Amino acid sequence: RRNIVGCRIQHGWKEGNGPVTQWKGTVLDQVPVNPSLYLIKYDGFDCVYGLELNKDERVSALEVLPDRVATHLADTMIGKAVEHMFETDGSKDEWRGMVLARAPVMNTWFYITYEKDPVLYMYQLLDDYKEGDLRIMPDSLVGKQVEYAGSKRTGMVIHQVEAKPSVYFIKFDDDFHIYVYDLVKTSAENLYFQ
Ligand SMILES: CC1(C)C(N)=Nc2cc(OCCCN3Cc4ccc(OCCc5cn(CC(=O)N6CCC(CCN7CCCC7)CC6)nn5)cc4C3)c(OCC3CC3)cc21
Repeated sequence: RRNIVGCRIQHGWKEGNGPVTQWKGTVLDQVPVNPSLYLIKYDGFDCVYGLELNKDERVSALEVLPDRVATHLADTMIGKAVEHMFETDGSKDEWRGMVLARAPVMNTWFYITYEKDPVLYMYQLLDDYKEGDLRIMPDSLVGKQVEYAGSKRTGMVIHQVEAKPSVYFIKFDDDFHIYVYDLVKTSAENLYFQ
């Protein structure tokens, strides 16, 4: 029943005439308002990336990898402000952020973003919670073109956060991160829509 979404993939990646690097990951989603755009979680890397696979010249040798193995309660986390600790070099540190949603295909994972890096991250937050590294704090425009200017940077609104309807995901044409914005906050004050 799977085509590309839900599959593990491998491909090469090449910027300029630089070296080709090999990447392995899991395709999380094909974006409804832009079916060319796939969201990808690369093994060992924590951000969610968007690539327009069918036209990005930097992608080479795309292949589907076989699954090596066959394929609730923590829903209460969704929408919660959190403090997420991590090991630095010894010292431990923390970023504060917001749990956005459960991740699409990798069941036990969660979308999360942070004030110090307001792009889309993905973590096994229930594990982190059990290890004492996640403190829980006490408690449309999709498909529209967006620009901000800070040269004229253009993109598209690809998702609205169900748990927090003023929060949206934006894919800018010039980058492969997924940007998260709360449209009522200062971080969004230079975004304009069409
Ligand atoms: C142990 C584990 C898992 C757990 N169980 N829980 C956690 C929790 C962690 O923290 C939670 C808070 C959020 N954290 C903190 C934090 C602090 C510093 C950070 O620094 C990043 C600086 C950096 C990184 N790059 C690389 C880069 O940009 N690339 C370009 C794009 C490339 C892919 C796309 N391409 C490929 C081809 C197609 C396009 C990849 C390379 N460049 N600069 C980042 C963070 C995130 C946690 O954090 C990580 C550890 C270091 C602190 C770990 C865990």
